[PDB]
Amino acid sequence: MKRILVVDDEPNIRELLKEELQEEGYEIDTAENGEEALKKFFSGNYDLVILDIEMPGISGLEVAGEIRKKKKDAKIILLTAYSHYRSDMSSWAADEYVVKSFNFDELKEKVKKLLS
Ligand code: BEF
Ligand SMILES: [Mg+2]
Repeated sequence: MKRILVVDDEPNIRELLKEELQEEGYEIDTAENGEEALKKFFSGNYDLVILDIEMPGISGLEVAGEIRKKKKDAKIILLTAYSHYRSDMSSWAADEYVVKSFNFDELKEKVKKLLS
């Protein structure tokens, strides 16, 4: 089994992502903000972290930078409603950047790719 930490400030979106990823065969933990995400990730043993960007408190881009710095081989997907940050250099900390879509096929492909 692979374990994924799903980080997003919107509870109904956390819930949706948790359901979608459970269907693909993964075990899912969640965090509601960046600080919680870092606490969970550093103390835990995740295969992949999926990170929203816009959240109250530190942004997902800040979180991605910290994970990359303290876990060199971490697998990180930025999953955000907004394509704005794709050309943001902070986004370079992540392995993949996915804009949220109601069709989850693309996110699932990128997940399967990183968990190879
Ligand atoms: F609030 Be996330 F960047 F869609
Ligand atoms: Mg958000």
